[PDB]
Amino acid sequence: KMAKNVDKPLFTATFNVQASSADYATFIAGIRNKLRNPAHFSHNRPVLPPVEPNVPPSRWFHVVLKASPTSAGLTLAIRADNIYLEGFKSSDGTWWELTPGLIPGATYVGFGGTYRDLLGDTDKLTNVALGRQQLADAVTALHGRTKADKPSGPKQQQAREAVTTLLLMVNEATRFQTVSGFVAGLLHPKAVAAASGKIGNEMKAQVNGWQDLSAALLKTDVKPPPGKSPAKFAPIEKMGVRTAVQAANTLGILLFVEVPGGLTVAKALELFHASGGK
Ligand SMILES: Nc1ncnc2[nH]cnc12
Repeated sequence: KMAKNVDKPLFTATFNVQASSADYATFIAGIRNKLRNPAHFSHNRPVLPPVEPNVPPSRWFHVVLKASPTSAGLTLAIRADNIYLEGFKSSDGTWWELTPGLIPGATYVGFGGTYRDLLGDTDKLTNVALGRQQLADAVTALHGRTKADKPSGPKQQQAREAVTTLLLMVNEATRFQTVSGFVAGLLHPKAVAAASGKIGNEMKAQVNGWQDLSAALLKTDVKPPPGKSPAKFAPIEKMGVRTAVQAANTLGILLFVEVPGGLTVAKALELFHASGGK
């Protein structure tokens, strides 16, 4: 069935694309903070609540990206359970969606939301230029989209690149301190030359293995069976992550994963609701 409450965000995070590096870090930190299950941290990193079983996706938040403090922003509709971008709202009021039939009253943008859909391959992630101008152009491209505009291959290619830019600079930055830190480091005052950069293979591997890295750290919290030794972190070498300390410094917020001996979906949602979570 269709998603619910896409129009009723649990919170809205706003960033002015011309704002400082520190304000970008505050913006990303605040998203993580509002997404977290207050009852579930791992090594002092927040864990998302589980995905609600046996209902359509019904927990959403909004990100608003502004070209200026007084500009109307581009609104992104993102799932609050797995931080998946599914919709965006252009200046003419049109909700555009990345999955056909998912969001009530939305218009399908013409391409899917996966990196395979956007890039052709999750390996081209290391080709995406990240920076302040790239962010501004991305907001402009998507915010400027109009329903009435006739179909265009070049316009589609622009939109795909724009969505990819935001996924890395918003969604992946939320998920990963490596990514958020990399992006914040490219953001400078106007007295500094315009800058951009591209992620390396470690951050590409992290982005492509968010569930794996999350589960790997979560397993370390599991109380060990009688007669056996407590679980040690298992390095994911492609991610450049070899210790739990490195995992914690890497993870911005963990995807909930059921690991043997860990919290179940039901139990983790129970603790989430008990701590005031919605
Ligand atoms: N639409 C999307 N939202 C979040 N992460 C993604 N990774 C690939 N596609 C994504």
